[PDB]
Amino acid sequence: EVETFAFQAEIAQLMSLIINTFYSNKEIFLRELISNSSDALDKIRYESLTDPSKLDSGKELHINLIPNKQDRTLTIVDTGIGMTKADLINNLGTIAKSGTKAFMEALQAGADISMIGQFGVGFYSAYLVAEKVTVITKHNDDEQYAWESSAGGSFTVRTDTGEPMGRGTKVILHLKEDQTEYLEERRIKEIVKKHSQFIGYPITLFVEK
Ligand SMILES: CCCN(C)S(=O)(=O)c1cc(-c2n[nH]c(=O)n2-c2ccccc2F)c(O)cc1O
Repeated sequence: EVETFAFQAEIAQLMSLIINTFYSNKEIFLRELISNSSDALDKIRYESLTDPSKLDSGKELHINLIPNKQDRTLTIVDTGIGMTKADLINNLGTIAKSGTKAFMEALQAGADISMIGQFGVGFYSAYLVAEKVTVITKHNDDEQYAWESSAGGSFTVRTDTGEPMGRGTKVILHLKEDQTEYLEERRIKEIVKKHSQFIGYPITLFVEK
């Protein structure tokens, strides 16, 4: 069963700003999502130092980048801590409130959209390139869930029926028709090169056959 929720007013406002502002430096989305994946990997690695059984769901700690030209999707997979149902519906939105409000105030004061990460709301930059975002996630303490939004003020959460992922998060970006450059190997490599040194986990780019 699928449940539909409204985004918090400030998040809905930020999403409409990101979608409707003319902004050509769209490549920032990839650095933001990789940074988030790295933070989720730090979380599970840290927890595993006091409880090694936290890695029973998978010991490999990495990030995979999977472009798919046929489906027009860019998938970012990590084996981080994952997210609970409470994270998806409430708690991430609550933690984001101050940063979202502060980021929109900064933008009105002439700040650049590339500053989004400095406000802890980097995820929403995915809407610069994606018409729809699907997030499949699995936390040790909960079931596997699918979160999805095409913006427009709402998102859905459902228990995922698909392939079990063990632990971690898969972000599926359904790219806008004019944003297919982010499916090119050379383009992905170029973007990641301005970021991989700060990432303490292997980033593997899957080459299409
Ligand atoms: C509903 C959208 C969720 N995203 C796709 S996300 O927030 O960008 C994002 C989240 C995680 C994630 N898993 N576990 C966890 O704690 N995090 C996390 C990391 C950083 C900040 C807040 C967070 F919860 C991830 O592994 C990759 C992501 O792209």
